[PDB]
Amino acid sequence: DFSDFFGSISHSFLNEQFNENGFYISPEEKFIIRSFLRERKVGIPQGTSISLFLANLTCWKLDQDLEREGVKFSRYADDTIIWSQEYSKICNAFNIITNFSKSAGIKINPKGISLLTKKGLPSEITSKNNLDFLGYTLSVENVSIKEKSVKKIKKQISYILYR
Amino acid sequence: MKLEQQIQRVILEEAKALIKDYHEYHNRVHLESVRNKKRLGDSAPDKKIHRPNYWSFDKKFDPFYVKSNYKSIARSIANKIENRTYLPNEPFTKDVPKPDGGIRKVSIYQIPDAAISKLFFNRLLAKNRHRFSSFSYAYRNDRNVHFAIQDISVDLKKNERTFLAEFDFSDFFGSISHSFLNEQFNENGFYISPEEKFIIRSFLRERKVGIPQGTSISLFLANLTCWKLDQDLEREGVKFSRYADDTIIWSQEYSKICNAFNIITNFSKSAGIKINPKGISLLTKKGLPSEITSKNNLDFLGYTLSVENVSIKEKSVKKIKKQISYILYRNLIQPLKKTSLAGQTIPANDRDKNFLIAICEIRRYMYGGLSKSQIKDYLSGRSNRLYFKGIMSFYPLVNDVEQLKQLDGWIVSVIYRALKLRCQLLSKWGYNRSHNFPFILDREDIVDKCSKKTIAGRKLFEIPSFLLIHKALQKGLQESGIEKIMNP
Amino acid sequence: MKLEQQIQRVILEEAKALIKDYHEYHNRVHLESVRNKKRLGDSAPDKKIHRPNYWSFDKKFDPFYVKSNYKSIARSIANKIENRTYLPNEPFTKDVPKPDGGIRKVSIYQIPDAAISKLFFNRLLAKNRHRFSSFSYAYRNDRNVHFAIQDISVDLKKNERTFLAEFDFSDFFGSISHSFLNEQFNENGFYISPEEKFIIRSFLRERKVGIPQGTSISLFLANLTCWKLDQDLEREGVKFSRYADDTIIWSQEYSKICNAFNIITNFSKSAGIKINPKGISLLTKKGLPSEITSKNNLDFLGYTLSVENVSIKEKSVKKIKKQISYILYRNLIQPLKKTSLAGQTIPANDRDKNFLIAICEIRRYMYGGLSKSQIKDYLSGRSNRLYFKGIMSFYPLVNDVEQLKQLDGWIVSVIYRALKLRCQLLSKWGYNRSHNFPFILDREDIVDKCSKKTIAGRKLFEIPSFLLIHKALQKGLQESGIEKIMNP
Amino acid sequence: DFSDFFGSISHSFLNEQFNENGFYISPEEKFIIRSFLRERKVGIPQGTSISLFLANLTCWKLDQDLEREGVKFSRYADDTIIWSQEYSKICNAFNIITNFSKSAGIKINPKGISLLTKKGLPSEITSKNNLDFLGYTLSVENVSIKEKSVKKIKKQISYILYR
RNA sequence: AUUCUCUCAUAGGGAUAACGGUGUGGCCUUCUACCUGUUAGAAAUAAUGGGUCUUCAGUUGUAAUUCGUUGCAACUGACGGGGGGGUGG
RNA sequence: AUUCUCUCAUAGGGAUAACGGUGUGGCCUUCUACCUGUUAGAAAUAAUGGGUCUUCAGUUGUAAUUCGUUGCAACUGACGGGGGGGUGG
Repeated sequence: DFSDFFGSISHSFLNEQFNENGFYISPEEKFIIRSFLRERKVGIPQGTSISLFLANLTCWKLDQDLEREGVKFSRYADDTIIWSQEYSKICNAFNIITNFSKSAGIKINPKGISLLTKKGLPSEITSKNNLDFLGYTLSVENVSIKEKSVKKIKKQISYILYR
Repeated sequence: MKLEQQIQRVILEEAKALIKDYHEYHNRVHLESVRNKKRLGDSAPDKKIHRPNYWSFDKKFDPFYVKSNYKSIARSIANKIENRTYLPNEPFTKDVPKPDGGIRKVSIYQIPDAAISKLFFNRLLAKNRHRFSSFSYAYRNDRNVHFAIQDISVDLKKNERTFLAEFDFSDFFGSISHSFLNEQFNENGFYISPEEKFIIRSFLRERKVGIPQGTSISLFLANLTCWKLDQDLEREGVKFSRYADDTIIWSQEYSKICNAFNIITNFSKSAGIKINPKGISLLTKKGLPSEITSKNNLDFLGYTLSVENVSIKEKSVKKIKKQISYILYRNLIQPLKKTSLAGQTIPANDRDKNFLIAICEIRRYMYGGLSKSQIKDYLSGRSNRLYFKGIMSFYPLVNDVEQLKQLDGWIVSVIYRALKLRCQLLSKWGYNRSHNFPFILDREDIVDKCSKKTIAGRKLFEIPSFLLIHKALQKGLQESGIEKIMNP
Repeated sequence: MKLEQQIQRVILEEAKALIKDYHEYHNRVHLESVRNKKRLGDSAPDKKIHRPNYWSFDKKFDPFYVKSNYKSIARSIANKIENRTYLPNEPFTKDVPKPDGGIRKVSIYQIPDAAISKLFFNRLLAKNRHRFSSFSYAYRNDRNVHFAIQDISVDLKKNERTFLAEFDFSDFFGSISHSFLNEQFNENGFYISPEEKFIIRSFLRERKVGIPQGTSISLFLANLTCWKLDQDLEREGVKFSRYADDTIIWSQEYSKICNAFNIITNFSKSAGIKINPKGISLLTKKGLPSEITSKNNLDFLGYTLSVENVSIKEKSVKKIKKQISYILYRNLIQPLKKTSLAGQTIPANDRDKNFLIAICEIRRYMYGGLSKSQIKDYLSGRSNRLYFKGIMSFYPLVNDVEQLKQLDGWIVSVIYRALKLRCQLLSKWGYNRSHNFPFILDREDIVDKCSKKTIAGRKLFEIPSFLLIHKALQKGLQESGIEKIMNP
Repeated sequence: DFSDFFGSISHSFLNEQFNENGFYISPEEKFIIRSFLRERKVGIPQGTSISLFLANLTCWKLDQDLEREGVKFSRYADDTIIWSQEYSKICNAFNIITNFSKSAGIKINPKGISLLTKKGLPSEITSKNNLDFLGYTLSVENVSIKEKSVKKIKKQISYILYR
């Protein structure tokens, strides 16, 4: 959960990233970024036109480190899922997020670490059969709708009939 | 040495071995029918010499027919191999229900086909032994599997932690593409001659998909098929053993076992058929806890291997107890539970022949018929060789004194209880023998009394003890190794 | 089977083998002296039958004395072992200069001590074979080292990048604490009996520091001291082979080789004595470049192994050339370079007996005496067995057609040049034979003419060809494996 | 150099990749791919509208393995450059390319491997100061035009004046 | 004496000339394509004395094919280095 | 006929009653501590018919010790389960 990261990230760190990773930011664009940040005081506004760019600009080194490790990841809003085929890789990814939290001055906390396997086969570490990702129950055998989303569908159909 | 002569020799020796086994079978049946007549009197069932059913499914399943015309069979087989038209006849297949809920499909080839399989695939296994992994066995009763057990036992004792995992290759060998097999023919330095390639392809063509399991060709084809899996697991650094269609992989690191799972699936996808675990656990000391799903002791082929010792699996202990208890029941209760005791010697004069027969049957089952003087002579140095037969021979690596001590107690207790029931039944039939020798001893005296009893100058009443033969087995392992004591 | 009888059998068999070798030695010396008389006429040296020097340093180095009183020797040795006072006598030690600049200290024990060493350490090696590594050899002429070579060859062909490193364990075995060796006596599931421990400790007490090298006890003690190094390297995932005091470790990863270096460093510390590399390199295809200090081909025990092929080491090719060239020189030039050619048959009538002797000597050295018809029958299927003797038998894995083709050309050229010099020398002595058969053929005709020539119905002029016997060796490897062709 | 790989890649391997890596290939698209391949016999046509897709479909597992290792790579036409900040990673990349080569039935050969450092600092392995990448001499200090490209510019200007 | 035999035997005693091996050739027998005189013989062959090739790769035709491949032609592609000094294309 | 023998032989022909094995005991011979009658016998033993222990761990003394350990006493510490129902400490 990167919610608190974007709630309070030092704008000085954001500014340090303005000239990294080959980002092409023009002087007027830097003024507009700094103005929208000056309106705020700490953190990036979330759910806005400026959220994606500023989030990518602050987390570019985290993305590079996770890609060097070899783990695959996805950041949706203030949520980040990192998956790998190796336990060591995920542990090293945890270490990367920990280091990035320190370099940013604000911490990132897990929702934490699990193993996804076939339904029949057992597991070593705290494990679940299926992950729940954005309205999907993803399993090794199939992709289905999350039970919450199925409840929502049932609610709408049932209320249509009731009404 | 021409191929026809070689086939002749192989077919004839296989046929003669089967004939000798059947001759010994019916001779044993007769001797046992004589003893059972003495035991059950007039109620003794009559003899019934059976011949194996598959002998009639095809005449060439029959040892006697093959011996009748092994020269013609070898002639034609050699001609068919030279002309590259030989194709093995269908084997007898019986589907046996595996306890795990699966199905093991046995295949009994005909004597000519089995002989050809042995002649060629023993050669290929010998010629390519160094290319194969260490602990690869085609049967789960193979004498060499204990070497694998030893390794894991050693590792368990030494390693602070031993992660283990298990896999079922049953479906892999049930349906592996024969084209994948053929792709492996020229890899990993395997020396497979053109005629050997023809025989491999012929035995595979007889099948359609998969490798026959429990056969002379099983080990070689499995090793040839799994050579890249073995190489990847060895590059990772995990240790593994494949016995029949089961594979155990153990390591000292969790990450290594995880990567081994990944390797098995890369291999599964490349082979077109999946391999499923039975799955993964951590083995630690009994006192210490675990972070992952864990068990204290693994069960590996009749052994409960723990970080503290090697013992017999509780299923195997149950089997031992079943056999000993039925020995006593057959010789001391069943005859007295018949409608009539006619022709059955009733114990008298402080002598029970039934009890001697039972004690001797237990001694054969456990020691192999050894005297405690023989075992003690070996344990002392007086004698330099003690044959190791019986049930303990199949558990050479057990080092659990407590288990053997408990089984000693159980043997004594069951002897006492069965003797008490024999006395009770005898008294119902109207033969009071409680005061006599075999029925008067208290449990805490049986051993002692029977140790002192002597017949023909030999102490044939001594209650057999697992711990004595365990002492001898440990000494014999430290003096001769596993291979020299599991067969003389 | 009492220990005294066992020692008796072993000592007698060793003494008898040495006696048979000496008898064959002096018989060979006589036959060769007769032939050399025929070759060099009156100038021929006189025979000189030598007896090995070490036979006199102690009477028990002499096979004949040991055979004289092997019963008393066995009696006393058995009594000393039972009373645990046996101590082997000092061995004969000669320090040979290793080409790398080091010194290899060979040890020749006396026949009794060598017999005891074999009796006990062969038993220990057999009983603990599964606890040892795969490619561990005590001599650099052991027939099984080729399996290790095969492995690396396969890896080199399949891997792109095969990082290799080499290590010299010479000083490790020259001075390894015997206390460390003793610490390993109860590890890795090694089954060492108390008497075997006494014999190990006795052979070590006879020494003071280190393991004797090139002996019956070298392999076992080396495996026992390096068992943890082997386990660590196998856990890392690197593959390795120890031949004598040489260890090659190869991997497909640079990190793995570096971690292997770290392992050897740690093992050196735990043993109290250091192990030094010869060091670290990358083996790649010839065309492709490299990062780190790299070489196209490694040189491993008479083989130049490359990613593209396996060939004979240039030193070994030099040795082959030396022997062939000296065969021709001895039979065709040296006799004619003597002061007097008295008693030497001068070639005439289009027959040169010297050339026949030389061609047959080269054929024995190369083929083992085979005819090209024999080899072609094996290559065709007409004949099902071809004995593999000669120099090529020591290089069963060569697959470099170009090298063998170049050596074929070199043989023909040297035959031509030596014959031309023989003609010139003969003409100096006053015997013009240039027009005669053995001195008229042009180089580009020798083979052909010599192929057609026949004597006694057998073609004994055919110029031996490495490539024909290479075809045969490849077929025999694909039909019988390495073990079956390096010894019949 | 992937020139030989595209010159002779088994069309059966290509077809094996048709249902991997979540590729959405419709039945008629599969027919058109197979038809253009049937017109050829072995290999993918290079420099064509179908080249990029067939190359990506055929090398998808090489890309996945190289990304799991953590190396970064770019395939331009029949050339592939793989760079990393670790030597071990590049070595493992070589190993990956060859596992792919064996699985594809045709070999991929390097042009091969070097280390790029600052001009002043030395190197341990065979090294060059600047790589030449598509008309660029890329150095740790700057990006410039390749001397061949500068020669072309000079040729054109000089011939303008000469003409 | 390196043979044979005794000593509570890694050493000492005796008694006899033997013991242990090597090359050649013979029989036995393991496997060995084809063409031939000339000896036997009723075409069944045997010992003999002369000769030829025998391997690998690809292409194409054909038959099988469990789609890994396999039997047969029949065409060419290799199947006996390198170096020094002159010399022609 | 499962024996013996013929067929260009995974199949078919013939001819004879044999072939192939098992338990017990006997000799041969591999290894086997000690104490004993009673048979032989001049104390050298042999076959016989009765009996005892024979293993592991630690402590201590002693001898060797290349400092891993090893031979010998001699003291105790284990060396034949578990469960159900009552019952004493």
